[PDB]
Amino acid sequence: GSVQIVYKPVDLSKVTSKCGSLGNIHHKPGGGQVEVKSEKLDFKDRVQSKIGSLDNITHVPGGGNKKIETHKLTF
Amino acid sequence: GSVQIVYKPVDLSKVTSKCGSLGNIHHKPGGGQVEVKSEKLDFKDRVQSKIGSLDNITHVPGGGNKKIETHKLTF
Amino acid sequence: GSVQIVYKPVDLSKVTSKCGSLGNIHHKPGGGQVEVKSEKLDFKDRVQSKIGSLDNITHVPGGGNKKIETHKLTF
Amino acid sequence: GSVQIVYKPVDLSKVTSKCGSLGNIHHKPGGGQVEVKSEKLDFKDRVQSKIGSLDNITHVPGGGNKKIETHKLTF
Amino acid sequence: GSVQIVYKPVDLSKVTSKCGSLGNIHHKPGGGQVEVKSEKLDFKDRVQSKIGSLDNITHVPGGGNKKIETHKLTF
Amino acid sequence: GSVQIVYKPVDLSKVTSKCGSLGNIHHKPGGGQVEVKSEKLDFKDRVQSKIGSLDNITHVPGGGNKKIETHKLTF
Amino acid sequence: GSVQIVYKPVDLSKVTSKCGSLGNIHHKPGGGQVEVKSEKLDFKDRVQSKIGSLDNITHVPGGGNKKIETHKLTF
Amino acid sequence: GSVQIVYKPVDLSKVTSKCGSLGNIHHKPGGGQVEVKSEKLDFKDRVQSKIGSLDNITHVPGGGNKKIETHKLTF
Amino acid sequence: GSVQIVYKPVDLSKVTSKCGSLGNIHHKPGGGQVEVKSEKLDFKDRVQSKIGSLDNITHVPGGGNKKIETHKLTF
Amino acid sequence: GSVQIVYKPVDLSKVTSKCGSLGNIHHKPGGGQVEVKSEKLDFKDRVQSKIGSLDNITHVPGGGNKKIETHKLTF
Amino acid sequence: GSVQIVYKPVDLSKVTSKCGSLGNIHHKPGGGQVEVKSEKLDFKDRVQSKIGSLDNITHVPGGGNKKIETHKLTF
Amino acid sequence: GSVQIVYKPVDLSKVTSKCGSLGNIHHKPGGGQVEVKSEKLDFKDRVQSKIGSLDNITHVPGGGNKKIETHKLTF
Repeated sequence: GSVQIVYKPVDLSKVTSKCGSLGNIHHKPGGGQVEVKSEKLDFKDRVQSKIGSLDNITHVPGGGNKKIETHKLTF
Repeated sequence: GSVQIVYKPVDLSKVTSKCGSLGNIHHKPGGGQVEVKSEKLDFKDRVQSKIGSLDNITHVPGGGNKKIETHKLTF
Repeated sequence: GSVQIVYKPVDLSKVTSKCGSLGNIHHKPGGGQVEVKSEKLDFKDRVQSKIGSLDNITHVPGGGNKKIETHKLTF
Repeated sequence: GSVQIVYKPVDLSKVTSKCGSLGNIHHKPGGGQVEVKSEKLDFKDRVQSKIGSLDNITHVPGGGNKKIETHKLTF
Repeated sequence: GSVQIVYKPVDLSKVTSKCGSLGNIHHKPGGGQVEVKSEKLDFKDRVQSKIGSLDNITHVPGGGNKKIETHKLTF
Repeated sequence: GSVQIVYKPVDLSKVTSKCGSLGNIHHKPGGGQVEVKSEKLDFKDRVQSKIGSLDNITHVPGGGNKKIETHKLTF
Repeated sequence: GSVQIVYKPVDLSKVTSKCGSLGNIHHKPGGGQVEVKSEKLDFKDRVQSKIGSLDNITHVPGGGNKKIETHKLTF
Repeated sequence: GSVQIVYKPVDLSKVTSKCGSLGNIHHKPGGGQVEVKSEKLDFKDRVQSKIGSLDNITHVPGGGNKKIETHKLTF
Repeated sequence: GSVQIVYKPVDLSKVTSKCGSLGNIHHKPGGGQVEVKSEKLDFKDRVQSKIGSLDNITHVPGGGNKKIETHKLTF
Repeated sequence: GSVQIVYKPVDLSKVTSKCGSLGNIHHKPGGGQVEVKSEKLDFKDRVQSKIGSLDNITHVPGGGNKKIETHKLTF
Repeated sequence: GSVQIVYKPVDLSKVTSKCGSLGNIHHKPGGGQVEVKSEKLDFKDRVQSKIGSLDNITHVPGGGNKKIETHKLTF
Repeated sequence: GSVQIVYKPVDLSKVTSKCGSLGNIHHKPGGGQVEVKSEKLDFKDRVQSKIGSLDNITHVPGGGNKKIETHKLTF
């Protein structure tokens, strides 16, 4: 008498992660038409101002891919 | 007498995550038509201001992919 | 006498996650037509102001994919 | 006697033209769920056919911008 | 006696043309789920066919911008 | 007696033309999930077929910008 | 007993095909009698015109002859 | 007993194909009598014109002859 | 007993193909009688023209003759 | 005193003669289809006969062109 | 005193004669299709016959061109 | 005193004659398709015949061109 065994599992799967700011930004202040223009700014004590500025702030403690796998046969 | 065994599970799945700011932004203040223009700013004491500014703030814990799998055969 | 066994489950599934801000933004204050214009800002004490301004705050815990699976045969 | 003349017409206009195909289309045939599917096509003699398709062709004669202007002063 | 003349017409205009294929199309045939799928095709004599397809062709005469201007002063 | 003349027409304009194929197409045939798939194509005599395809062709006469201008002063 | 067999089908045919442009055309513009003639032609901008012309273009994939024949005797 | 067989099918045929441009054209512009003649042509910008011309082009993807024949005797 | 077989199929046919441009054209522009003649032609910018011309081009993918024949005798 | 003479008559005429039988001849008796052919003719004594025959008889005196002309100047 | 003479008549005319039969002949009797052929003719005494024949008979005196001219100047 | 003479008549004319038979002949009797062939003719005493024959007979006196010209100047 006799025995015959074949053992061969297969993994062909695929996995993706994408994280953070993935978009697009278009910013354009003051693109007008004017004949005569005049601007006068006067700032004194502990003043703060932002005029036509852009701040992009991104951080990502996230995001890993992880796998644990175990195979065994005994006879 | 005889015995015959074949063991082969298969994984062909696919997995995706996308996280955070995924949109698109268009910003354009003050793009007019004017003959005569005048702007006068006078700021004195502990003043804060924003004029035409863009702030994008993004953060992302998590957003990962995790798999655990275990196989055995015994005879 | 004899025995004959075949063992092969299969996974062909797919999974998707999309999380956060997904829209599109269009913002455009002050794009008019005027002959004569004058603007006059006068701030003394502890003023906070925003004339036209855009900010996007996005944050996203979780949003991930998790799978656990186990197979055994005993004969 | 004396004379003083000042001559200054001004143009501050804007002009735009957009021509052709600008719209939005969504088309998605046959995207179902079924256990067993079979298809059996047999086309013999001078046959014309279309299955799940879209046609886009564009001609633009027109759509330009034109201006003519004249200025005269005689003393 | 005396005379003084000042002559200064001004142009501040802007002009734009966009012509042809600018829109949005989404097309996605056959994107289903099935266990068993079979297809037999048999095309014999003077056969023309389209399956799952999209056609894009563009011609643009015109779309241009043109300006003519004349200035005269005679004393 | 005396005369003084000042002559200074000014042009500050801007002009744009864009012509042809600029829009968005998304095309994706056959993107499904299946366990068993078979296809059997049998074509004979004067057969023309398109399966899953996309065609792109562009011709542009015109789209140009043209300006003519003349100035004359006579004393 | 006895048998005698004679087998002789006969074909004496003729077959003809003529395809495309076979007809008769007479064209003869401007063939007159005149004492004095003068012609002034002045074309500026994006003009198309025709005077006294003839167009001949021919496509023929078709028009062939085909025959299939089979003979069998079994004793 | 006895047998005699005679087997002699006969083909005496003829077959013809003629394809494309076979017809008759007569063309004769301008053929007059005149004492004084003058022609003045002034063509400036993006003009196309035809005067007294003839165009001849031919494509023939087929027009062929084909025959298939089979003979069998079995005793 | 006895048997006698005679086997002799015969082919005496004829086959012809002619493809392309075979017909008759007569062309004769301008063929008059005149005492005084003048022609003045003045062409500037991106102009195309034809005067009294003839164009001839031919392509032939088809037009062949094909025969297949088989004979079998078994005793 | 003085005398000034110029003498120049001009001939630009054209003349044509065409005379007789103006065609081309096509003749084809007996081109039929028949299974079995037999025809019976019995002529004894001084018979004359014509069957399917063509006689073309043409003759042309004259038909020519003649011109006679004379010039003189005397002083 | 003085005398000035110029003498120059001119002939630019043209003359044509065509007479008789100049055409083309096609003759083809008896080109039919027949299985079995026989014809029976019995002619005995001083018989004349024509069957399917072509006679073309042409003759042409004259048809020529003649010109006579004379010039003189006497002083 | 003085005299000035110039004497120069000019001939640029042209003359054509065509007379007789100049053509092309195609003759082809008896080119048929037949399985079995026979013809029976019995002619005895002073018989004449022609069957499918071609006779072409041409003769042409004249057809020529003649010119006579004479010039003189006397002083």
